[PDB]
Amino acid sequence: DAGKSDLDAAVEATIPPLMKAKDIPGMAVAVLADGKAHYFNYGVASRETGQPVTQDTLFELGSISKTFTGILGGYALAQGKLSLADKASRYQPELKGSVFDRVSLLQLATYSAGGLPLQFPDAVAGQASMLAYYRGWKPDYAPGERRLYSNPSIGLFGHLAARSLGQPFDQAMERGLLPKLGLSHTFIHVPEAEQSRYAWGYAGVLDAEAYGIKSSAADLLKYLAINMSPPADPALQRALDASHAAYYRVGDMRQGLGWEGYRYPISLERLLAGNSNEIAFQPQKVEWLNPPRLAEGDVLLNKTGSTSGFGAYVLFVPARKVGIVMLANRNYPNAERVRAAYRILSAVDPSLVRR
Ligand SMILES: [Cl-]
Repeated sequence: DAGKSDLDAAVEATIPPLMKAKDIPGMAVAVLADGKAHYFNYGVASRETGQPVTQDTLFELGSISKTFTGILGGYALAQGKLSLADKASRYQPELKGSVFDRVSLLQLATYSAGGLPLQFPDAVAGQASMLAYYRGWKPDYAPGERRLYSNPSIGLFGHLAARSLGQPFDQAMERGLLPKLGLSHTFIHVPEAEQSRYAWGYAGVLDAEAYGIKSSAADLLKYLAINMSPPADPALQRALDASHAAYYRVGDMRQGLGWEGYRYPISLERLLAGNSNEIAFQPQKVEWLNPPRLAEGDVLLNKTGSTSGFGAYVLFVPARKVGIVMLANRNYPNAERVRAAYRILSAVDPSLVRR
């Protein structure tokens, strides 16, 4: 009962002040701890209608979509349909003859192919211009030398993973992986029957792979629970493990497939640094791990996600069986997401305040 009281106080001390400071219209917060889900809902899904936020309200997840894409790539790996060390052009003949004869799937997944940019140039408006862009791309760095956070990079990874499974990505995701995970309120395209619970935001080549998932706080908390306590299917267990593994380090940050991890307990300063614009928008030197590490020691895994009108954050700590979901319909600074989540996590885990 002491832990639940602490959790309640931490949410009350963090979320209302954040929403007031940043004029956030609505937030759904969900915390998993001690085997119980706790939901904290604030404000409105729409300023125009006054519809209240609930744990079933759908929000845009932005780049948290990249963690789903990483698990899909892990699933193709688990089924022997791809290998992370394979060259990208092996999975798309139209890429043969380009630099992607020399870039690995692992490099695409981890934004380290050689300087693929944050977003596609506007010259890319569909499949044919997308292929022409990749075929004509000239790297700024040798493969594996620098991390530059990139939608074209992990987007191509997800596209090729879907090809290895014999399906368009949207089909492999919405009609393959999400049903296998049991997520019935997680979507690339929000169906007509759920539009009434779809929040409004306040301020698309490979968009599904890179930023297109929508979900509720309840479904995303179930997703975190699945990431910590995997379902029975062995291919899914291996897919989840592959997405969580550490392939390289950037300082304290451990790059997975979509997921980003930290040895735990971790200080707030290091978690802020790892989620900073500096690390996102500048090329970073990395230290590759051989082999990749699925850590025995404690790890915290997280991901920020944003769109024009939405701001989301998730984190979980498998050893503690704690997950935190924060979904908002305004794109407010990532550092404030991390700070709030850290205060909530500190109230649930005494090993953290003790530092
Ligand atoms: Cl949609």
